Amino acid sequence: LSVSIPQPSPLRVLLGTSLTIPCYFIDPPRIKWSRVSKEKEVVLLVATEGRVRVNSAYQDKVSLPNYPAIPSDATLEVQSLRSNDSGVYRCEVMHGIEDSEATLEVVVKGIVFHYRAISTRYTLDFDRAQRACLQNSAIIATPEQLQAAYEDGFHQCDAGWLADQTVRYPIHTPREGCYGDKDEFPGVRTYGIRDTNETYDVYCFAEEMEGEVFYATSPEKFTFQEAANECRRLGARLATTGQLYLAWQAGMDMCSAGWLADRSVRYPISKARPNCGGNLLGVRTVYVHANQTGYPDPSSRYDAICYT
Ligand SMILES: *[C@@H]1O[C@H](CO)[C@@H](O)[C@H](O)[C@H]1NC(C)=O
Ligand SMILES: *[C@@H]1O[C@H](CO)[C@@H](O)[C@H](O)[C@H]1NC(C)=O
Ligand SMILES: *[C@@H]1O[C@H](CO)[C@@H](O)[C@H](O)[C@H]1NC(C)=O
Repeated sequence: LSVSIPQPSPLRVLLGTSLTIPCYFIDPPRIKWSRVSKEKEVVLLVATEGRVRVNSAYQDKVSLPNYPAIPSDATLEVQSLRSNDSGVYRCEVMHGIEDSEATLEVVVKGIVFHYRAISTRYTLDFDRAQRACLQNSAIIATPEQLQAAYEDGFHQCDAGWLADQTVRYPIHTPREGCYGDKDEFPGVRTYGIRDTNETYDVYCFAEEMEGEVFYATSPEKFTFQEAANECRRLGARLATTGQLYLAWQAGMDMCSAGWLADRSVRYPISKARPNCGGNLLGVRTVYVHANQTGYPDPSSRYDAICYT
């Protein structure tokens, strides 16, 4: 029997959107969809004789849309794409003693990050929240993107605007003053549709980044103006928050503090990368505190985080 996935290998899809992997087989039967992510492989579903049995974790998430209406079409559909769903998907068709397989890499692009232009909380109406997202090399995040970010581990007890004019915030362990509409249950708390002129923070979605982000330093660091002038001296400019988080997502160790474009300094952190300046290999991390952001005096001395 023959199996084919007619799609170029680096299949790129956005965060929170859907995914369709075409898989067609010829049998001169049982279908299995699995996914290898780094070192872990997860069986997504197994179909046979018209019935599909789906992984419990991927319930209402993966499906075979054209099966069994077209019994020779093992096309897979994956909904609500979190950045975890990246990896190499395997479509394997087996009959009796024969079996064939095909693979396809999926790269879920984009990252959802918080923005608050100054240390003052909740200062952006809907329009100016969108403007802040635009000025930080991003768009205003859709609620699906924020849901995927929460499913990936994002948590911040700060209400922020979204694309659908709603104001939400994700939380895994409910805290005092952070329960919202989910009681003491985890989830993405929402305030519903709000008036276009209510002030909150913003949740932005940074999709892609064509240039590169790097640290420009000096023996005495830089004041903010010196950092901007150092970036401009190298034919570059101070990286925005979206560019910073896109570089940090791509694997660049941006944990060290440095001047960003908006006179702010962020310390990106996660459960996988909780340390800075090194790593503690004999220790695993379960919980990690929310991302920290300082709005230092313009005279403070840091590295420059330039983008080119
Ligand atoms: C920090 O922000 C990044 C990007 O917004 C996110 O992926 C990460 O989960 C955040 N960390 C925490 C602990 O919320
Ligand atoms: C990613 O997905 C795998 C398989 O579903 C799961 O075991 C793992 O905990 C997830 N990790 C993150 C960081 O989302
Ligand atoms: C916002 O707009 C509404 C209706 O357009 C108006 O009544 C209200 O005064 C405005 N400001 C605030 C803070 O709600």
